[PDB]
Amino acid sequence: PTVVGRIPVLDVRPVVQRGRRPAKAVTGESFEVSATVFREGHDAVGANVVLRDPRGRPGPWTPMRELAPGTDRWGATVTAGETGTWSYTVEAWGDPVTTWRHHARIKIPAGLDTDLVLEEGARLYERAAADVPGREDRRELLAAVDALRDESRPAASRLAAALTPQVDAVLARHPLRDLVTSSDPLPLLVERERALYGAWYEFFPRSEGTPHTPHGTFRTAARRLPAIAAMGFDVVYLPPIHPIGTTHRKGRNNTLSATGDDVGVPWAIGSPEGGHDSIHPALGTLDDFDHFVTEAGKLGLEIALDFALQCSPDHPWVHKHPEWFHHRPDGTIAHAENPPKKYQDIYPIAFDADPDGLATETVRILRHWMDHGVRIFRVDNPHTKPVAFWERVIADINGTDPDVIFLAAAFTRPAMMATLAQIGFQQSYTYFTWRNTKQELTEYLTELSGEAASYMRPNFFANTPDILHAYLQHGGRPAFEVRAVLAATLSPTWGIYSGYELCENTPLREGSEEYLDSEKYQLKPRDWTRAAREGTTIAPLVTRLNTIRRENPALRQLRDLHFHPTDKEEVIAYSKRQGSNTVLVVVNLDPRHTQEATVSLDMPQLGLDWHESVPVRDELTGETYHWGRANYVRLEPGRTPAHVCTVLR
Amino acid sequence: PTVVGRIPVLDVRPVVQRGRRPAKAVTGESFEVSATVFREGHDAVGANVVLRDPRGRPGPWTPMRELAPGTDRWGATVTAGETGTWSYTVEAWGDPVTTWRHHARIKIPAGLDTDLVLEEGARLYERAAADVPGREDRRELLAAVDALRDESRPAASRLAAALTPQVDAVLARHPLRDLVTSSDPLPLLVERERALYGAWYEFFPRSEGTPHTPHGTFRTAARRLPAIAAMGFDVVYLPPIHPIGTTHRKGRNNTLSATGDDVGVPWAIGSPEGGHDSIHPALGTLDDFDHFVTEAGKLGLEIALDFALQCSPDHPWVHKHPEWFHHRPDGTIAHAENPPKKYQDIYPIAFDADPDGLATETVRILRHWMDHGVRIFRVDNPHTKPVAFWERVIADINGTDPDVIFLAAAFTRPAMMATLAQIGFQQSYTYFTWRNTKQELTEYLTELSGEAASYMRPNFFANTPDILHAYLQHGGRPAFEVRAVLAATLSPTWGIYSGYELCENTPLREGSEEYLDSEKYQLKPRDWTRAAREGTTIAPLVTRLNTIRRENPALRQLRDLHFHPTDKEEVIAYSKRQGSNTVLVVVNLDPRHTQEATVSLDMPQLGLDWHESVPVRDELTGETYHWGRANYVRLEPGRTPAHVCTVLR
Ligand SMILES: OC[C@H]1O[C@H](O[C@H]2[C@H](O)[C@@H](O)[C@@H](O[C@H]3[C@H](O)[C@@H](O)[C@@H](O[C@H]4[C@H](O)[C@@H](O)[C@@H](O[C@H]5[C@H](O)[C@@H](O)[C@@H](O[C@H]6[C@H](O)[C@@H](O)[C@@H](O[C@H]7[C@H](O)[C@@H](O)[C@@H](O[C@H]8[C@H](O)[C@@H](O)[C@@H](O)O[C@@H]8CO)O[C@@H]7CO)O[C@@H]6CO)O[C@@H]5CO)O[C@@H]4CO)O[C@@H]3CO)O[C@@H]2CO)[C@H](O)[C@@H](O)[C@@H]1O
Ligand SMILES: OC[C@H]1O[C@H](O[C@H]2[C@H](O)[C@@H](O)[C@@H](O[C@H]3[C@H](O)[C@@H](O)[C@@H](O[C@H]4[C@H](O)[C@@H](O)[C@@H](O[C@H]5[C@H](O)[C@@H](O)[C@@H](O[C@H]6[C@H](O)[C@@H](O)[C@@H](O[C@H]7[C@H](O)[C@@H](O)[C@@H](O[C@H]8[C@H](O)[C@@H](O)[C@@H](O)O[C@@H]8CO)O[C@@H]7CO)O[C@@H]6CO)O[C@@H]5CO)O[C@@H]4CO)O[C@@H]3CO)O[C@@H]2CO)[C@H](O)[C@@H](O)[C@@H]1O
Ligand SMILES: OC[C@H]1O[C@H](O[C@H]2[C@H](O)[C@@H](O)[C@@H](O[C@H]3[C@H](O)[C@@H](O)[C@@H](O[C@H]4[C@H](O)[C@@H](O)[C@@H](O[C@H]5[C@H](O)[C@@H](O)[C@@H](O)O[C@@H]5CO)O[C@@H]4CO)O[C@@H]3CO)O[C@@H]2CO)[C@H](O)[C@@H](O)[C@@H]1O
Ligand SMILES: OC[C@H]1O[C@H](O[C@H]2[C@H](O)[C@@H](O)[C@@H](O[C@H]3[C@H](O)[C@@H](O)[C@@H](O[C@H]4[C@H](O)[C@@H](O)[C@@H](O[C@H]5[C@H](O)[C@@H](O)[C@@H](O)O[C@@H]5CO)O[C@@H]4CO)O[C@@H]3CO)O[C@@H]2CO)[C@H](O)[C@@H](O)[C@@H]1O
Repeated sequence: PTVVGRIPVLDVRPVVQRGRRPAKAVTGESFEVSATVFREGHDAVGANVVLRDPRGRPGPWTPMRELAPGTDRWGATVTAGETGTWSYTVEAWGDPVTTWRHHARIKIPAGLDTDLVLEEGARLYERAAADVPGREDRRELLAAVDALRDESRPAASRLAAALTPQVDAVLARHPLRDLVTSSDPLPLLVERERALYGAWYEFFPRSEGTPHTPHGTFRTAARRLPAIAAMGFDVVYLPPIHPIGTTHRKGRNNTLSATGDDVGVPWAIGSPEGGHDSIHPALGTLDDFDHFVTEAGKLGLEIALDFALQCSPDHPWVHKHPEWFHHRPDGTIAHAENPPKKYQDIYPIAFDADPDGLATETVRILRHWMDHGVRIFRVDNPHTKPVAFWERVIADINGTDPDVIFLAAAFTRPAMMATLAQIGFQQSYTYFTWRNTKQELTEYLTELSGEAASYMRPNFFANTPDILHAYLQHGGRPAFEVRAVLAATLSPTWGIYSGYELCENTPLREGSEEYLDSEKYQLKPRDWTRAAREGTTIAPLVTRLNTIRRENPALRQLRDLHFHPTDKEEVIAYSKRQGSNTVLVVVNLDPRHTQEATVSLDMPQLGLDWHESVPVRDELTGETYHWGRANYVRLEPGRTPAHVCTVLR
Repeated sequence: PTVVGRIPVLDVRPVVQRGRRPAKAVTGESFEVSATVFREGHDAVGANVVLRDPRGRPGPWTPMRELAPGTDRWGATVTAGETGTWSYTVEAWGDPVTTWRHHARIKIPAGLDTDLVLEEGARLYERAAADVPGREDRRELLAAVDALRDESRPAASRLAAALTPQVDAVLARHPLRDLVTSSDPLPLLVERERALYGAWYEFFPRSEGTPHTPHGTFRTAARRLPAIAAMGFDVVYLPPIHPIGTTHRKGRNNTLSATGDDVGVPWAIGSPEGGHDSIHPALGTLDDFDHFVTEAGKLGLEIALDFALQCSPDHPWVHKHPEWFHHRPDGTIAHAENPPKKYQDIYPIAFDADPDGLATETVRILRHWMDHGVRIFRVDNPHTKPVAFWERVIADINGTDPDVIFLAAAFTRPAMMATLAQIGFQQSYTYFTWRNTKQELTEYLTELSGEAASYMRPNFFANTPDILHAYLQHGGRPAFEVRAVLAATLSPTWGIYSGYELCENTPLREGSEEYLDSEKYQLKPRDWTRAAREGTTIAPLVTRLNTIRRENPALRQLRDLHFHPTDKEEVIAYSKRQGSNTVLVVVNLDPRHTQEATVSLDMPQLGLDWHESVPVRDELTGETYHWGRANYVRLEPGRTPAHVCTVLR
């Protein structure tokens, strides 16, 4: 054998860990398959992509084209259908017909060996007619052959009866392919839509209580579901819903000692009342939780539970499974860390005494919540448990229930982030919150929509309970408006944590990214009705952004994204496309000062002529503009954070 | 079974075609094995490279280090030994001792759990002690244990007894590795020194004739070998030495019809007198060729024959193997093309009718010349024959005779260039002659000495019989000096085509890269004795450059190469190192004007202090300067084309 085939087809992308892990897509998503294709000598090559479904059935005729001249890099867009494990192949081939046309264009006019050239022609077109399975098509070609060999017609007459648009059509569909050479198949995992596209809202059920009973239940917190659905959200992420430990319970504002009333941190999971398969008694029963899930579902909301593989000192596991913890010479267990942060209320799990026991128990727990309608898990600190443990766990869960989605909350270095996504995590948190300037956003979104999109699906939370960026702190409401526009338009999945709507931005101290009086360590009742009444919420903008995403397919995908130059540091501009839907966004990143700029659009990228003018509608205002290659914009913080425009087609 | 191991070790490099083709090296050559290595949580990792020889014998302990902070990318240098197929593997592991130290360096001056910390170290050093081979080493580790355990001593002195330089050495040589995890082995092909390092000289034997017999023989051409070996060359590249066709034979200066005594083009191989297994009858007999080869060897020169797989119309193959050519509808064979260069004197070979017979015959022809001591083949136009043909042919020949070296004369696009080298070509012609400015040289050499060094070895011909670059046309002798120093010092393999010495630079016409009165179409007698008598030759400089190369191991390798800044655009600087040998080179690229500039060196990159001084010797002159951080140079065309300095230590 030989590594290289007759016509070289090499370095097929996408590829993840050299073929050992699947590339990713979701139902309905288009992406580029590419390859290096070329041949010996000067004759033309062609190439096509053969995408195959889980039962092995090939997709449609999908020809490729060289992506830039002289590079020998070929590409074509493919689209994924039903969920499951697909494969894709690039077929490369000599294209004698393009070759002969190239020569027949020059030699026939300038006079050289004409009878010979046309007869070389007729034999190609005759070989073309055999592989063609339709009879009306086949006759269209045998007409060109007889016209090529008809020596009573002059030279340019016999030539041009082979170069009609009528014949182009047949050969564009069934071309003559020499020396078909095939790459080895690469794997593609196609998952459900929600893996890539959705809006997420995080809240603490315990905060939504009553005057007589401050600690909310599932029954009381259900009253927020209608409002969350009215904002356009699809997923509700709940922090841990299990009993909370008492030993070393943290107090308000992350203090070491709890008072009597203090509720502790949901992440300090476990007490005598139960562990990860239990409900905090103050939240209600498993029955109340089913009713919450049922109400959520009737409003089009899925529930995502936090899975945090750690324990308070009171978790049953501490006595039932001591071997799942590292003990020091004196018997004690070191509390968890993530420096310079210390988690004095919890123990980390050790995996090397009993990995099998731990995988078995973990998938048992997940299967429990899956039985009760939870098909999404937000996995806490996955980067502090082994990578292979998650690879096993996710493989096991998806083996039986491929619809389950796991989101890696991996705020960590790039290698681990990438690796977690590559071993099966459906979505990932990202560096979004720490990308605020134009350069930062452009660089990073260029990275996420590029190569990374074959293994990572980003979830852009503009805030979290642990992340209030200095941009939001210093810039106030105009800043919240900017980051929501940015989050919802740059990623097909975005989210907020309750209170973002109210522009809560008081930090614990200057230089921190923690909230003052954080909800992690206390009940936090909010006057939602008063904020609506007095207009001190951005819930309308949030609602509007989700409607725009729901109405424009371009915003429900990731990979088609392009940045257009403006002439101000503070004004950034980008576009996204999907079929006939084009969305064009311009954002002022200055939350204190009005900016005016000229956005110089890159018209070929919008599928347009440079000299063209096209109507757009700002979906944030309903106002219509006429824009082309060079457009004045004026953006005033408070009043207009951005223009979010559809191209009227 | 998980793809990912316990301690992730990922994306091991070098790698060629995803592990389906070997990376390359030569005996004595050092290169970097790298990998992405990290683990879950905050604890430290270590890693090492296990290079295995062709019998499986592992190499020495070879620990890696993180190459830049926060990247998780680790590397170490390895050195290839005897020839054959080797393998390499990266081992990654938990480094508990480093982890304990970082925790203890903090927790002991604090006072936080000191008896408990020091017992944890004692127990680690106990484990470390068990795995050590040496008696003296195990005693040193068990001493540090008792010092850690001695509760009557203060905390800082118990710890200090485990942090000594004496213990550090033991553990760096024999460390305690948790959870050892291995990459899958990658293949390395190790070839003879000559594949990477050597000086090449091309000449046409027929031009070394007599007054009474103008057409040179192998007997007369042997008398040119001593001057070639005195110039310090290692290889003699001869154009095709076979009989030459008469049908469509070309005349002088590439005209279509030859006169009665025109000698034709050597590459138009074949007459009734023989094919690629025969000697041109004007060159002598097979026996004369053996005498020639022997005379070459006696002077330390190896012979490289041109292998051009093509035919004159009079080549026996035309009638014997008709299926080895492409025939038009009238039975005529179209002459070869490489547009706009027409080759009217030859036919190209077609490969898809009888590939087995073509391969069989090609290896037979190659084996014939190998029986007569030809161990190197300069393969003409490899990019016009199928890639898989050369893969097959090279695999065949190297399977019995691994010392045979194939050099790819592929002046073509990047993707084919690279692919040829990756499928087995030991050496590759390059874009060197079209890289004349500082920006061009730096960019290209950065490319050739980085990632492509794992599959391609460059041969820098400053000229060929097809390439007289304008730099040399417009530059005169000073330009010949510049390009010779550049070629000899930037690649461990370089060469020249005869006449380069004499500063032959008249082109066929303005804007061509062909020689006037090109030696391809005529006898080109050269009065070597006269040019030496008169000094109209750079043979002294050539001798000197090769001698410098023979005495500085830095110039006999490719991959260690760094460029240092200068403030003139016309002056380029670079260093190369190998063990304790370091060669600094500064070249004036201006052939017409005298140039002065400040060379600002990158002193860390030479293994030196920023505030350091170092004695250098320009080996071109014998002069000695004292250079440091910033250095004045004055380079005068004619007198001083460059400085080629060594570092005296
Ligand atoms: O009851 C228990 C418990 O409950 C709660 O706690 C829980 C939380 O509620 C829960 O959500 C969860 O949160 C924790 C989370 O899981 C942890 O991972 C942890 O994350 C935080 C980090 O600890 C913290 O440091 C920070 O980190 C982020 C940085 O601040 C950002 O700036 C950002 O940094 C990344 C860069 O953006 C990115 O570019 C890349 O950087 C690389 C560079 O590009 C590259 O050049 C190179 O840099 C070099 C330089 O070039 C060189 O010159 C020189 O300076 O070195 C550098 C590098 O050393 O390399 C760079 C890579 O290193 O990557 C950067 C990533 O490092 O992102 C950082 C990470 O996202 O914020 C994190 C998020 O908050 O802590 C979370 C909070 O606890 O789990 C908790 C436990 O269950 C309560 O809160 C508790 O009180 C309670 O006890
Ligand atoms: O008896 C028979 C016969 O005998 C003799 O002939 C024989 C000879 O004696 C023998 O030695 C042998 O020689 C021939 C050789 O084998 C042939 O291949 C042929 O080679 C010559 C070429 O025909 C000729 O064109 C030329 O080519 C070189 C260029 O001049 C250089 O400029 C250089 O170009 C390369 C670039 O340097 C490099 O960067 C790369 O460029 C790519 C870019 O990097 C990339 O960005 C992209 O560019 C885009 C741009 O982005 C875009 O904006 C826009 O501009 O488009 C471009 C792309 O179009 O892509 C670029 C390309 O992919 O590659 C460039 C080249 O591809 O290098 C060129 C090649 O090295 O010189 C060649 C060397 O001579 O001809 C030789 C001579 O015949 O075999 C002969 C046959 O046996 C006698 O001589 C005969 O008379 C006799 O009949
Ligand atoms: O298209 C979306 C846009 O629609 C509406 O804009 C209209 C404007 O309200 C209206 O005034 C008009 O725009 C005129 C503008 O009135 C006029 O003054 C002139 O603008 C000048 C600035 O006055 C001048 O300071 C300077 O400003 C920038 C410059 O743009 C920038 O390129 C760089 O050089 O810095 C300068 C200083 O910061 O130059 C500009 C012109 O380049 O010309 C404008 C041309 O139209 O008409 C607009 C509709 O066509 C909405 O009001 C607005 O909110 C929406 O964004
Ligand atoms: O190191 C290799 C070098 O060694 C020997 O050079 C020595 C000289 O022979 C010796 O005279 C001395 O050099 C003096 C120089 O004579 C003196 O004129 C001065 O040079 C000035 C220039 O006059 C001035 O035009 C300017 O030149 C450059 C500048 O360097 C550059 O950075 C940029 O700004 O462009 C300018 C315009 O061309 O500045 C320089 C000084 O920076 O000072 C020199 C100080 O050394 O010492 C030399 C070192 O030993 C050999 O003789 C010589 O052949 C070798 O090349």
